[PDB]
Amino acid sequence: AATQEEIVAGLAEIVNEIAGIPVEDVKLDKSFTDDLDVDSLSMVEVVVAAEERFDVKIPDDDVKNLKTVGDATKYILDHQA
Repeated sequence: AATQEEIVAGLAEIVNEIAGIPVEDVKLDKSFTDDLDVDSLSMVEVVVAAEERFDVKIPDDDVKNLKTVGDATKYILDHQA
C-alpha cells in the first residue's frame, strides 16, 4: 500500500538509485521515458524497486504501456496491495 506521496516522491528515490535522477524530479508531469530518462533499458529495474517500495505488482508486460508518474500514480494504486 502507498499513496501518491509514496509513488511520486518515492519513485524519485528509486529513480535516483537506478539512474540518479534528483529525489524530487520524478513529478506527476514527468514522463519516465521522455523527460526523466531513466537509463531506458534498466527501467524495469525501477519497477522492481518500486514494487519493493509500494508493494505493487506490475509485470514487464503490464508496465510497457506507462508514461508519466501521473499515469503511474493511479495505476500503481490499483496494482498494489
